[PDB]
Amino acid sequence: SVVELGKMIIQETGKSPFPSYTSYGCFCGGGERGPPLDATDRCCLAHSCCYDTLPDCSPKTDRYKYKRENGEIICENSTSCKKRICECDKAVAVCLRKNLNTYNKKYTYYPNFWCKGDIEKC
Repeated sequence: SVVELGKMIIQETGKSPFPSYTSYGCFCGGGERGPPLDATDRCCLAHSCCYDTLPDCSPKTDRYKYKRENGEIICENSTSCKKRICECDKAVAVCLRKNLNTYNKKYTYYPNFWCKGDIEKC
């Protein structure tokens, strides 16, 4: 859920989802219209695409457990939805970290109605 996702994001990037990523570019916090503004925005695109393969779940409200062994995020659940959502969050947390050097503060609050390209799908 939002709790664990934020925990991962904070641990990987040093930034809090709000307000650093909740409205970033065209895809962070939600969005289907692109193109992505940069690598960070693409991480979010991938994250929503991930959540989209979880129709039987509630990604933002279903809690889950995870630990960190040898520095890596390890999703501890076997329970279907919990394990899947966790893998989706781990992926975005690490992606944002990998692309942290291009994070642009001018994109933090990018208007969503300024995103008028095609639907990226994934």
